[PDB]
Amino acid sequence: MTRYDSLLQALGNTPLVGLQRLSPRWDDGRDGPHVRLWAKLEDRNPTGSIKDRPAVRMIEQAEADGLLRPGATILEPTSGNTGISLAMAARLKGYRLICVMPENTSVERRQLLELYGAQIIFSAGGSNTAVATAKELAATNPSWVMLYQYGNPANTDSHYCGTGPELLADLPEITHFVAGLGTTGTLMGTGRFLREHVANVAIVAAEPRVPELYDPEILTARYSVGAVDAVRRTRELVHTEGIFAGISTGAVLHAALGVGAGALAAGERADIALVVADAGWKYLSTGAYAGSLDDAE
Amino acid sequence: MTRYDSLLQALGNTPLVGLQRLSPRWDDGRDGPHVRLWAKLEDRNPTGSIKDRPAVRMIEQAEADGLLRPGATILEPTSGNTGISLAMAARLKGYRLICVMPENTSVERRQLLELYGAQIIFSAASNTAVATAKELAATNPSWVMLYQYGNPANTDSHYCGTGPELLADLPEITHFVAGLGTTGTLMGTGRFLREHVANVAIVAAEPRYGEGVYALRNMDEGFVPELYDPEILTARYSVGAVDAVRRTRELVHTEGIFAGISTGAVLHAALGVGAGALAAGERADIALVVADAGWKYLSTGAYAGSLDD
Ligand SMILES: *Cc1c(COP(=O)(O)O)cnc(C)c1O
Ligand SMILES: *Cc1c(COP(=O)(O)O)cnc(C)c1O
Repeated sequence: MTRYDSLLQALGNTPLVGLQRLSPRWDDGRDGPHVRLWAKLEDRNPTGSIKDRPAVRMIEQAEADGLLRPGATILEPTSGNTGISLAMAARLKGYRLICVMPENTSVERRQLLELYGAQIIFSAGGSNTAVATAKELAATNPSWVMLYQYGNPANTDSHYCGTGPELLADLPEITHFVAGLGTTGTLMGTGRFLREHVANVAIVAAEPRVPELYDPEILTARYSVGAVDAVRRTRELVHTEGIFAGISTGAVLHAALGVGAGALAAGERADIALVVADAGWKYLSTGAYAGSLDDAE
Repeated sequence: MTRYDSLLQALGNTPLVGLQRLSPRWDDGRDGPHVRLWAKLEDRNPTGSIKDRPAVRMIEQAEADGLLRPGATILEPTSGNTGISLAMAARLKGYRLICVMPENTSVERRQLLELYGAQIIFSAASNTAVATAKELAATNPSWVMLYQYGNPANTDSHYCGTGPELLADLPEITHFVAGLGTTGTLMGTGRFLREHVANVAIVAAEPRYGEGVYALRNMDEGFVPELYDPEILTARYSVGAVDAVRRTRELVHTEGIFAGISTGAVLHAALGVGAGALAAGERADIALVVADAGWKYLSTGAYAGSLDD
């Protein structure tokens, strides 16, 4: 019933929790209708990040497209959650994973990925060269199935088929979905879903100031979020609501809170679902949660 | 379905996941019966640690005992998971939390509590922290010390949560393995399981004397926690720090589960117990607690290079 044979079954169905203290207005009142933030706690996933969804889907789809025979190696240009997600996803699914990432990459990140069983190959430039290094590696070697998070539709699909529905199920009265925009899968996937099922839903992109998965006709809005607002929001979230989200959630919160504030001001009702893509746990080391908002980090 | 008005409702019903690769024998073979490890993922709780269960319980029980009126302060001598849990739980429940901890305690720990809303008062030269929290709580009628080491609600949160959940998910359970810190988990889930499944083994993973294992306490080392009932435990597996870390590394590496170090101790116990069942040809369903995730322990360096204290 909550018994799984594999950690993989423990994927998605992440809780959606109301932020009573953070919501502009939790209860409908004399002063107007409720403006509610609901956090979709994607950290409750296997590796503790939203990406388990795309990672598993990417893999499963590769299995389906027959791209992926037993014991094959998945090659992925990533150093973070996607890598973690895939490391656990791959290994649990009988695959090996190699992450391509720049030589520059922080020991922590890679020490992490190594921990989860990923093999590492180094790129050289930034992430692009990795995505580009990984693009040549994949190509130089047939044995290696590059899943490519930034372009694999299965990424988007994982939200179209998990996050979205789960959201709609828990929050039929949703008015706003706010999620970070990296790969774009979440907003595109959960985005497309929600737009198909609830009319006038807002799909709000939190971009932390062109993804192959990006679709321009899905996002309704795009908040650009400064790193300071992100951290302060992250700080506020855990401080106020007891949820310890990673930094990207700060972005989202900020957007959600913005969107919240507009709806409050407009006396409109808002049930805003916002994604907590991941926990702060990974981000502690950054020093971001303690100290000056001044974050040279 | 899984929609919550508060984080507090997203407490417990933690997933129980089979460790098919780490299990001594996942599949029953016409030769021998299966010996399965199932990991109760307690890190899937609000603050990411089992403690959210006794934290909440302890508060609601204090609410219940009328100890704890609105905006009262919870005073707890803690600097770890229970603090975090409480910090989350108290705030959500409209209380304030002060953690009493030594002046010695790591910025990391304190900075963490601070971020969850806890107020910090420092003790001095962990034991002296208790007296101070207590002497400090026997002084303001509005400062309520929950005292995880003795508060029955702690035990009770596993008697009422962890234990039932397990049994619901693993009616075939033969073994419960958990760390022994405050003792709540083993006591509570221990008592529960003992009462509902015959022969169930409650196995304490206990750091070896000297070897610190985060979260875990050896019963001979410090104060025996007031909650501790020897009769409950079926066995105590001593576990060295190195096995705990190597086990935590194996767990993530083999099962993709990134657990805190106390889990490694538990895994080690579970695996030992598993290996005895295997060897004896006994069927084992061993549920073992993953009290928290590895995330807080990265900083420790416990997950780079295996020798390192
Ligand atoms: C991947 C990720 C995002 C952004 O999600 P995209 O789907 O890819 O748009 C945000 N936050 C965290 C923690 C992520 O891992
Ligand atoms: C508290 C804790 C334990 C032990 O729990 P008790 O209820 O004291 O038996 C084990 N592991 C971790 C990570 C803990 O925080």
